[PDB]
Formats: sequence, C-alpha cells, structure tokens
Amino acid sequence: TLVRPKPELLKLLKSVGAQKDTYTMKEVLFYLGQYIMTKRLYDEKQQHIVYCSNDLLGDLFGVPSFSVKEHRKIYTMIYRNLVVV
Ligand SMILES: O=C(O)c1[nH]c2cc(Cl)ccc2c1-c1c(-c2ccccc2)ncn1Cc1ccc(Cl)cc1
Repeated sequence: TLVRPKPELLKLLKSVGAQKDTYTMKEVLFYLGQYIMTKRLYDEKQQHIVYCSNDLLGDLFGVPSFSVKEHRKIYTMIYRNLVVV
C-alpha cells in the first residue's frame, strides 16, 4: 500500500519535514494533518473544519474547506495528487 505524491503535494509534504518520495497513505495523511496544524488551517471554533482556502493545500485539494469527518472526500482529494506505485 504505497504512493508517490505528485510534485506539488511532495513539496507540501516536505515542507512538514517528510524525507521520502514514496509513502504509505498513512504517512501521507500524517504529514498532511501536520501541515494543516502548522499552517493554522483548522478553525479552533469549528474544531474539525479545515480552512484551506488561500493555501497550497486548497489549490491541491480544489476546495476552500472540508470537514476532517469526510473521509472519502479527503481520500479522493489526496489521490488526485498521488500515483500508486
Ligand atoms: O491524524 C492525522 O494525521 C490526520 N491527517 C489528516 C489529513 C487531512 Cl488532509 C485531514 C485530516 C487529518 C488528520 C486528522 C485530524 C486532524 C484534524 C484537524 C487538524 C489536524 C488533524 N483529525 C482526525 N484525523 C484523522 C483523519 C485521517 C484521515 C482522514 Cl480522511 C480524516 C481524518
């Protein structure tokens, strides 16, 4: 169960200190959430709405925001930026 992020997500994954170029999703999802945390994309008062508008992540995901409860939506959006080895 492995993927190669497409370059733009790979750059985003490296900005949160990823060292590889081919990951498990788990590792992808992990660095993503870390990115979300470290770029302050969450709303502290909505508590699981990620506001990715006006940020590389939103450009990758093609959406201004999403719930972390929408597992499929997010999986879909991630896989657009991936290539399964
Ligand atoms: O646990 C993680 O590493 C994690 N990684 C993520 C990546 C994204 Cl793109 C969205 C949510 C999470 C996410 C996450 C969060 C979260 C919420 C707000 C800020 C930071 C993290 N809450 C639960 N999760 C787990 C998770 C994993 C996959 C999916 Cl599809 C949804 C939620």
